[PDB]
Amino acid sequence: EELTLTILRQTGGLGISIAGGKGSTPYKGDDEGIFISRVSEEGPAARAGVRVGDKLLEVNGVALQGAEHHEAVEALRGAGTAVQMRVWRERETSV
Repeated sequence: EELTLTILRQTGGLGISIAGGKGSTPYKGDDEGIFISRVSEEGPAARAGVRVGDKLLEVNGVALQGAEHHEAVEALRGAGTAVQMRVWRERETSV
């Protein structure tokens, strides 16, 4: 379930969108944290192995637990030309 991925920034950005964070509308009901809600199909994050629904645990070694949305966005924008992402990925979802 845990993966470390490295995304090479391009002109368009990192090729992801994020949702969630403390005080924001959650990405899913049972978790208020930061999630990758969109991955550009032909983009840098997709190439690095990022997938939709990944929970974003760290950016360049900094933990996002308890983080607000705005601070997570800033971390990604300020992460440089290569961005290390640590994620939690569900193999399957129980319903």
